[PDB]
Amino acid sequence: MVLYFIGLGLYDERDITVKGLEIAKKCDYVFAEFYTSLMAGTTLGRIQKLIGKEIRVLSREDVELNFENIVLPLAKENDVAFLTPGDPLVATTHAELRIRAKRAGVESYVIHAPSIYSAVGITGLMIYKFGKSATVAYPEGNWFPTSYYDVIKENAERGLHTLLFLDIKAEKRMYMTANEAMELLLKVEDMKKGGVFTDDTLVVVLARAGSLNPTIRAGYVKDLIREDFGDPPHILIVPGKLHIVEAEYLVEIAGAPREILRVNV
Amino acid sequence: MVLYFIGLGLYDERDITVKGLEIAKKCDYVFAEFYTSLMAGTTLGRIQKLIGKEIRVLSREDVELNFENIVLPLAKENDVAFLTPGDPLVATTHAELRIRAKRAGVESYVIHAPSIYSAVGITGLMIYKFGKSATVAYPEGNWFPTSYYDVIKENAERGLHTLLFLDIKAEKRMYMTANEAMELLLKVEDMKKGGVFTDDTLVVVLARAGSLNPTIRAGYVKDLIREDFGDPPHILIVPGKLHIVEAEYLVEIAGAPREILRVNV
Ligand SMILES: Nc1ncnc2c1ncn2[C@@H]1O[C@H](CSCC[C@H](N)C(=O)O)[C@@H](O)[C@H]1O
Ligand code: NA
Repeated sequence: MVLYFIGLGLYDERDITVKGLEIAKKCDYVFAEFYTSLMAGTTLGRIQKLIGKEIRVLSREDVELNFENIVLPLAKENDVAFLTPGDPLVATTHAELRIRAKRAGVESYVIHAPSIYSAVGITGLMIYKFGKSATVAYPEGNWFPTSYYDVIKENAERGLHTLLFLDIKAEKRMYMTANEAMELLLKVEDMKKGGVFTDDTLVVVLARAGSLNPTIRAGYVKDLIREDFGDPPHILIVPGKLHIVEAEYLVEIAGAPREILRVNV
Repeated sequence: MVLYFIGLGLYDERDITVKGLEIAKKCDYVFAEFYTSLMAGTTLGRIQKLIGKEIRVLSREDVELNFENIVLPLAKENDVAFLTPGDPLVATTHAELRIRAKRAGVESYVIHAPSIYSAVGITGLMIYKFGKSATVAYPEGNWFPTSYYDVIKENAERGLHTLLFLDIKAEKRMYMTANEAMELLLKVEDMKKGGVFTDDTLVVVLARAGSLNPTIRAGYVKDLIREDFGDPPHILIVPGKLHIVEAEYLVEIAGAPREILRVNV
C-alpha cells in the first residue's frame, strides 16, 4: 500500500540517506530510474549490493507512460521503493507521479537526499543570491537554443547568481563539460552581443559534487575555458556581483585570482 | 588530521547521508551546532547513539567567535567533525569556517545532507523557477526588517517563486511560524502599499520537511493565515505565475483551491 520516492544523492552509493537506505531494505520491490540523471561515482551493481535487493531499472517510457502499470500495481499490496538520483521531485517531472499514486489509491512518501541545487553552497556563493536556473543544451541540426543566455542576463542584472545545468544524454552517458558550455556561451554572446558572457566574465565550476574531492574552480572565462576540471558531472555558475565574503571564499578555496576582490565586488 | 563539515539533514538523525555517518563514526572528536535550523524529529541523544560518539554542542558565539580556538586545535592532530542541521553551507555563514581551517593549516571536507532549499521540490513548484531567496526576521525593538518584501516583489514581477526562510532564536526556543511570517508581511504591505502581499495572495507552506508526513498546504493568505500547520520548522513560499502542472499538484496534493487550475495566460 506504500510507495517510497527515495533520493540517491549526488555522486556515489553512499550519498543516499540512512533513512532512505533502511526504508529501501524493508521494501518488497525496488525500482530505480537513471534517465533524468546519472550517479557518476558508482554503478547499479554497487548500489544493488548496498541495498541488498535486486533493483529493476526503468526507462523514461516505462515511467512517463507505464508507471501505473509497472510500479503502482505492486505498491497496492506491498511496500515499493522508487529510487532516483539527487533529491526526488527536484528538476524532474516525477511530481505528477504522486498524483498517479493518489488516483490508484496508493500512499506515497518522499525521502529526501542532497541535490546539486543545495550542494552548490560549497562554492562559497550565498544560496539566497541565486536567481532563476537554466540548462545549457547542445545545439543540433538547425536548432540553436539560447534561452539560458537570457536567464543569466536577467539574473546578473539584478545582482543574482545563475546556476547552469549542463546538457546530459543519460542513456548514452554523455556529459557536456564546463569547457563546452563556456564555448557555447561565447558563441551565443557573439550572436546576441548583450555583453552577458565574455572572456572577462567570472565563472565558477563545480565538478563531482558529493565526492570527497570535488573540483571547485573560479576565474575568468579566458583562463578557465581550456582548463581540465576532471571527470563529469560538471556544473557551471555565473555569479552576480559577489559579496566580499563570497569573493574571499572563491580566492582562498576555489583558487580564484586576487583580481576578483576588486573587479567583481 | 582533518575537519569534516557534515550535514545532518531535515528532520531526524537518519537524514544524515550514509557517507556522513560512516565518516562521523571514525572521527576522534565530534562537535555540532543546532542554532541555524531546527531538527524537530530527533534529539542530541539519538544522534549520539547513531554516531556512537559524545557530541559537544557549540553556541553561535562559540562558533562565530571561537571556532579556531575550540575546534581547529584538535583538528591539527585528529580527525574532527562539525555537525549541523540540513546542509552545513546552505543559509549559514559556515562556509567562512573553511577559510579559518585553511589558515590554521587544517584540510577540511564537506559532506552534504538534504536541505530545505531543495526539499521545497515536494511542494510541486518547479525548482528552476525560484528566484532570489530571503529571510523573514523577527522585528526587535524599534527595528523592523523589511527587505524580504522587496525580494518577493522583484521575483513576482519576473514570474519567479520566492522562498522565504523563517527566523529562529534557538537559545530562546523561538521558531517563527508561517502564520507569524504572514502577519509580518501584511504589516509591511500596509506600510509600502506595493500590492505585493495581500489577503488574496496565493502562498505555499511546508512544515517539517524530512518527516514522513510533512504539512504541505497552498491557498490564499486570508484563509491560511490562521490555519494550524503543526509544529515548526516552517518555510513560506510565495509562488510566481503558476504552471498548469504546478497548479495541478498544489490542488491534488496540497489541498489548494480548485480555481487556481484556471490560469490566466
Ligand atoms: N525540515 C524543515 N522543514 C521546514 N522548514 C525548514 C526545515 N529545515 C529548515 N527549514 C527552514 O530553514 C530555516 C533554517 S535556515 C538553515 C537551512 C539548513 N542549512 C538547510 O540546509 O536546510 C528554518 O528556520 C526554516 O525556515
Ligand atoms: Na534557485
